[PDB]
Amino acid sequence: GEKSQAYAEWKKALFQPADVILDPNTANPILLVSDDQRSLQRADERQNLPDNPERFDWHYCVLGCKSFTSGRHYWEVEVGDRKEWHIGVCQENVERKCWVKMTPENGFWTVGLTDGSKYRALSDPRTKLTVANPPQRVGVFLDYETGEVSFYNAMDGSHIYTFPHTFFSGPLWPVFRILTLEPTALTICPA
Repeated sequence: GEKSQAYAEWKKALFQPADVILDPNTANPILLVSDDQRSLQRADERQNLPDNPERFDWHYCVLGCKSFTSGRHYWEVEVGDRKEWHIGVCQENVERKCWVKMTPENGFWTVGLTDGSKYRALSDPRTKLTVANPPQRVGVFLDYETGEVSFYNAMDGSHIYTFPHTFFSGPLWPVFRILTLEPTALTICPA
């Protein structure tokens, strides 16, 4: 209650609430972006889509519709009871076609879940997270100037992970990744 309230007030003191919608033109051909562009699901197989340059052809990734070149931004994602997901930010210049490892070195700052219970930061090497209360809703917090990407349990204000401070190159995009075919979608919370 107090921890929720402190979490709400910290977001207001410091971070601009981003209104994030998914760009279907970036989505891997196995992903479905909802008609309202807030939700993501996976298909049984690749659907037939143009291989336009911005689309992720290998990684099961999709980007937001707007980038960040400066400032403090947050958005929250309802991951619900999904067994698998990764979210965060990536540089505009990430490899979209060939495989690259999703690491900060390759322009990806993401954390997530595998096999229902394995929380990880996709640092290199990967960081094993210990999470006492598994989140249904995750806040993604960006500070462009200080090279800061951090993640919170948006329901109880508990911290999940902060990447080492870095230097970003060029615009950052919200990025979302699902590998599994399971009943719960990934849904962005509007601003």
